[PDB]
Amino acid sequence: VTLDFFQFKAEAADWFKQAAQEFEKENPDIRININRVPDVITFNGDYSFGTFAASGVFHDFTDDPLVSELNEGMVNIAKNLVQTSDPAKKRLYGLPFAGNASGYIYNKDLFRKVGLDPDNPPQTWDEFIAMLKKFRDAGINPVQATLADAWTTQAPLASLAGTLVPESEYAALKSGDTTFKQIWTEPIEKEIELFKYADSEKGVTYQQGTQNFAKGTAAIIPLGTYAIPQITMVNKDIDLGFAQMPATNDASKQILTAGDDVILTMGANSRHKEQSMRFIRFLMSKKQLENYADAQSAITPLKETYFGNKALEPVRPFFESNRVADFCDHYIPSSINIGGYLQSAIMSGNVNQFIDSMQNEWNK
Ligand SMILES: OC[C@H]1O[C@H](OC[C@H]2O[C@H](O[C@]3(CO)O[C@H](CO)[C@@H](O)[C@@H]3O)[C@H](O)[C@@H](O)[C@@H]2O)[C@H](O)[C@@H](O)[C@H]1O
Repeated sequence: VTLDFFQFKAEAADWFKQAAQEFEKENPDIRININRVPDVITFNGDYSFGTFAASGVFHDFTDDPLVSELNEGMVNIAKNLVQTSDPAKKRLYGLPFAGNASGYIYNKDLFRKVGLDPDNPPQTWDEFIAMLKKFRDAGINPVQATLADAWTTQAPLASLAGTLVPESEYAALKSGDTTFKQIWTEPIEKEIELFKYADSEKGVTYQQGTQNFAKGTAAIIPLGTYAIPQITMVNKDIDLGFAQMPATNDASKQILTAGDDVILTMGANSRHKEQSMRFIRFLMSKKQLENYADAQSAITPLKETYFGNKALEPVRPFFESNRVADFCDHYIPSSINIGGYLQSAIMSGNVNQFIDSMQNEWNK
């Protein structure tokens, strides 16, 4: 048989191509075509995933023997993404394959240039902003923006909201006991502040920005762990770090936004379920998982967490202490153009217009 493998992740295209070919060598009865439900699917762990899960597009993995070896936190993330109001319908419709974190990637060599300690990034908002001013004052571009790709603007919001806005607030928001004005004003104000320290053309693509950063022209790029491989492929010698973006001056209560970066699933109505499951068990072996995590600087979904790049060391404490949070935008319906509104808020500085757009679309 031939399996249709829908693979969402641009940054990992080569890894999955090679994994599939390796699987084919050992399984001559199975061919894998990488892109009528596809048989095997990778999807980002977000609202869209949850909506397709609730509609029955995906196989129900809840009882699968593979689950017991997985990080329970990541499994529950996947289950809670299901877009349903019935607690009982929060079933597992995919397997966590890799985790991420949102914050910022920084150039350790530029840290050293201005006397900052590359192993101890800023712990508070004031210290974070002083760091950017310090880079500017020293003649270094502090922040590489990538606004032409709207989704990238969601990262600093998600990072910041991770600490400022408890996930419980989204239930209060739906029931109308709170508002975007009340919960997202401070995150968006600070995201605007952040990008005032982008001293180069802000309106460039994700690829352009990752190229710029790799070539040493910016101190930080405020994206999550998923961007690391895009950077290292442009310059293998870049000395990179990854850090939590501190949203307040309460150093003791900082939280790291972190989610299921890749969920691996199967089409509920595949005609080749046995073969599909065989490929999925191959991808979910520890060996493959850690190999993937090394290639993509990701976090494995096994109970004994493996970090794929030493750049992630500064955020290890957040994971160990369970001081993490899922992305704010996982509570925002896909029909709401959050990306577009955010890119307008960042460029224009018009907070009122951003909040009202979010609130009115939500209310509807
Ligand atoms: O903060 C941005 C984003 O982070 C998380 O998703 C990471 C995901 O983002 C990018 O994938 C695309 C690129 O268009 O963005 C959507 C998800 O927002 C994906 O469907 C799409 O492939 C990266 O290119 C991926 O490598 C990466 O996995 C978070 O889950 C998102 O909600 C959002 O906040």
